[PDB]
Amino acid sequence: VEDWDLVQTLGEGAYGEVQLAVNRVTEEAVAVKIVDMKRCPENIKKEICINKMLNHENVVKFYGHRREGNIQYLFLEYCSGGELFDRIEPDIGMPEPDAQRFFHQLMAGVVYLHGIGITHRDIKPENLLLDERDNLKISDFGLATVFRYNNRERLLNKMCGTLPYVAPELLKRREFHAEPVDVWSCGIVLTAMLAGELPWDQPSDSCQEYSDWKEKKTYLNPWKKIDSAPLALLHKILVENPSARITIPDIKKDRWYNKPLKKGAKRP
Ligand SMILES: C[C@@H](O)CNc1ncnc2[nH]c(-c3ccccc3)c(-c3ccccc3)c12
Repeated sequence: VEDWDLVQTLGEGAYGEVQLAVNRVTEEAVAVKIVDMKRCPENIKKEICINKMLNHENVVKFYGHRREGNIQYLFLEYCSGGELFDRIEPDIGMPEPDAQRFFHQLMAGVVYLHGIGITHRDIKPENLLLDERDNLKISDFGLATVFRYNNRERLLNKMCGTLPYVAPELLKRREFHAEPVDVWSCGIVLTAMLAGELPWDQPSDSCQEYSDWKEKKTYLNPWKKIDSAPLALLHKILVENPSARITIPDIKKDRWYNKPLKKGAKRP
């Protein structure tokens, strides 16, 4: 019931590689993130320890781990749908109703995380996995960390993530709040789903495309493909000052967020 055959190598992280793992008698398929700590006892010890806390429907479940000398094995909910990256066609994005549905589920997980005091720190379509019913699942807590413990917030100073999805305060300020950095990356994800392209390489004044966004030139490419209603949400999310930036409770009160677009399940 636990003799796990490694059926087919499924993907490849920078740290190691994932394999599909189907059981003998039950056939319960799981994902097995495999990382050689030599090829450490801390960077992956924090990923497991955060994972042990996490239990949400929009967060890749963590089943267990095993030590195995040098290599560590992370046993995680299998998402047969793959990445949300592959449901975004270049230069178009995806149907607006699918975007809104994925965004509702992205906010649900991110709220949950922020409630248990942790921040993902690297939200992007590659780390957002769909299951078999296409439900979204926040993946990879390798860069995640505690920003709140015993009801006291601590600020972040470690710079990390992916440059196009990273918030501007991450580059300028010495220290910053965690939650608005996640909101920013979620707003970049919305842009990708609706436009099929990333707006810029990084939110730095040395980047022309970021300065054009700050000048409200929404006649240029990423933003011209979008639509007033969702674009107005992105206007409230992609605000340079993280204090002025919209918070998740207020994203839930947004017009487009609560605009009805998508039907129910076909014959279910
Ligand atoms: C840190 C982990 O959560 C990432 N791995 C997964 N974990 C749980 N479920 C997963 N499903 C996939 C997947 C990859 C490609 C096709 C279908 C599924 C994967 C997957 C996706 C991309 C690369 C490697 C594995 C996956």
